[PDB]
Amino acid sequence: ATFEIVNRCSYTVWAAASKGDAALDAGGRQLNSGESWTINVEPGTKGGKIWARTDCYFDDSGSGICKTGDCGGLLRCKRFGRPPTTLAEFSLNQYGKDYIDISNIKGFNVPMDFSPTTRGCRGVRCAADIVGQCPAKLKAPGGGCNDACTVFQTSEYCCTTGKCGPTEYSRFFKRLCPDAFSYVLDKPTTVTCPGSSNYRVTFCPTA
Repeated sequence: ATFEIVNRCSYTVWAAASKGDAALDAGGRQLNSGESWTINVEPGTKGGKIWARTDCYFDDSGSGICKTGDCGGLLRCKRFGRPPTTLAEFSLNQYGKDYIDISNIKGFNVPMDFSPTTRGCRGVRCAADIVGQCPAKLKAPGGGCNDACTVFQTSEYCCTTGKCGPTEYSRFFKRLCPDAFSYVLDKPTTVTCPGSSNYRVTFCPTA
């Protein structure tokens, strides 16, 4: 499946793509403002994610640090990134179908649209200014808006027992972005697409 990742933000981002224990495609690449990077993701990929990382420094071997979404200091991500990270999440060819969503469960750094480029389903988007409006206690001094699990490490925010409810913090993300997951048991905003669809992830789709 092809995912065209487009950076419409006015700042550089370093895109990242991983299924948690492996890179997808090259796993990561710099995207200056306006640049598009097309990756290939193997059919059947389950629990894949794409995100942006901000304010990265890498040396000549691809080792360094990002202020958001850092994936163990690598340019080419092999593992998931450090919160806060707005997440494009997908499982492809799962019994005939693809499933996509956007999640704020690991916080928010960059606004995102995640849409099919082929027929048969709608895209999802979380493009509101969550960083500017972020509650004081969730603001990440590094940049971005942390989820409450990351900040407070409770059973209730992290949904550790499988039995949690919405919270004042989850409701803030859900208010600004109704179409993204705001906590682990949120009512699903997953979109079912035809198996083997292709997609585009656009950072800052409205700015």
